[PDB]
Amino acid sequence: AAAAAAAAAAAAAAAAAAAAAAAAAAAAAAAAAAAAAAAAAAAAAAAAAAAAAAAAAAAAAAAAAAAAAAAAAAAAAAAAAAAAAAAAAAAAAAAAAAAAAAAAAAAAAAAAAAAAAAAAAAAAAAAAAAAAAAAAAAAAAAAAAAAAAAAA
Repeated sequence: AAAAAAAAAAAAAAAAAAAAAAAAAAAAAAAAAAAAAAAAAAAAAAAAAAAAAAAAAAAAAAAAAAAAAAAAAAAAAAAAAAAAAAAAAAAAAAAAAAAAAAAAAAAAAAAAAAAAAAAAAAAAAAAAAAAAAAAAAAAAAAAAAAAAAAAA
């Protein structure tokens, strides 16, 4: 077994009607790739930042990273410059109510925040294709990146 997953004390909901989600892997290519030995740890977390890093139109852009330590592959969310941009790591993991549904939170400007959840599931020595998604309470930056991550 490898490392962390859904964690601790938060706030919840159970429903369908919601915002959309700007979504990363649109059609039939999802990221487990096993040769470089990282699947939903590194790039998934990483590139997700970019969306936020795009989210606020770049002003304070200095990128801090944070969090892993080198024994296998992981990295972390650390904020943009001088924003509230502190991004993925959160205590609150606002979790959809009925049980197995838990979506962690990529936080936002000095504000409320968005959330990013695995669409299928798989874990450590792991199985499914994962394709990732980020729930949508946020805005868009300048249409370009909105068109690389695919909306929905």
